[PDB]
Amino acid sequence: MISKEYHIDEEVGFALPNPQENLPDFYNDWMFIAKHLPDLIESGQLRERVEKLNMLSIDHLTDHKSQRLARLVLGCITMAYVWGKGHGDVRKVLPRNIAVPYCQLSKKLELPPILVYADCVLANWKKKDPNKPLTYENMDVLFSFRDGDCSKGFFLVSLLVEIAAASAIKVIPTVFKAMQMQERDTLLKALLEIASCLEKALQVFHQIHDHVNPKAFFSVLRIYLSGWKGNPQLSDGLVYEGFWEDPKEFAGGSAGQSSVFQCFDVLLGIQQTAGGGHAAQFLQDMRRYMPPAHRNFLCSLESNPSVREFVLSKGDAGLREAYDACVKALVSLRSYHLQIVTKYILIPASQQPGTDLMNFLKTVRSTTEKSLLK
Ligand SMILES: O=C(Nc1ccc(F)cc1)C1(c2ccc(-c3nc4ccccc4[nH]3)cc2)COC1
Repeated sequence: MISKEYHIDEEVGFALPNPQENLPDFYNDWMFIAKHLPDLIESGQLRERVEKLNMLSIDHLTDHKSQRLARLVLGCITMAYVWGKGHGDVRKVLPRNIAVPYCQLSKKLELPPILVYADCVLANWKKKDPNKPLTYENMDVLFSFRDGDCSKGFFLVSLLVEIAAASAIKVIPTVFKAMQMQERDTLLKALLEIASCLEKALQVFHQIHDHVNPKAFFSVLRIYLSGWKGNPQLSDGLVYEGFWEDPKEFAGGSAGQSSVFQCFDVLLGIQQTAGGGHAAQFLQDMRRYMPPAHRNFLCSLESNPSVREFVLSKGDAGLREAYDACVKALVSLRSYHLQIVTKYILIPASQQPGTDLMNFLKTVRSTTEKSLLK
């Protein structure tokens, strides 16, 4: 079994298990804004409301789940504040009453002060009926940006794919134990189980089409997920008033921030972070946007011996076939992600009166393809 210091759940993997819905009474003003963002943004009172807030201390957020919920709340409020209605009217300064606690909370949890995958996917969910299981139909997001933004579809299908891949994560100890104990059959069985889980996760990914519209995603939700690293809209970055004097650059939300998105490439010796190129640079940089325990987990995978070298060293077709089943499943996940970017970003952008993500993902897939053994 995996160590508890890495904070990986048996059921939900890297996702935050049963995350908190309500902050303590001290932070009701935060929850008031975050709960009614679709109304407050559209009616144009979001920015005024945030500007009229008091600066609240973070010290009454005691346990982890409360601190994580606050990050989700504050993060969503920040993106709403920065982008507004999402028509290129941009706030270059985040006010100190929201900025100081958000940055202090961000420092405490070891994350950048900006909405990340961990917030808006891994912590942004609840069961409807606790007695019923984890499916889209028994689930809901805590927070959304606008009405008809498809944040439920986008975030929950991402979360279900995250949870699907969790079935493989618990096999990882078996993979490393088998190698040190030279248990070839156990290793073979283990790799096949990883491939089966990654095959299943692709099927779970298909739900994206059922619950997300292309035009809605591109025009509405994409803008709210955008950050301010290399963005012309905030050239110099955002100002966190009363915390840093100069503006600071931080990247927006990305599937690259998912620990699952990276960990299997690490496990299988696919050197995605090698090359010296933009893609490798990106994947490495996004480990800082993961929770500390998860970026430590990716580190300990890298520190363990190579599964690829072990398979190659044995002159074993079955082990190679099983290894390739995992590689093949990842290739299918990259290809499918590419189909999503085409449908949800490229085509809606052409209908406007994209590419860097395609090229990024094509490199990621190409590195995965070239790691096949047969
Ligand atoms: O962009 C996504 N989500 C997202 C992005 C930003 C954000 F702030 C919040 C959510 C989508 C997505 C893309 C790739 C994966 C994925 N999981 C993998 C596991 C293993 C290997 C390859 C994987 N790709 C999962 C979800 C959901 O529509 C595309």
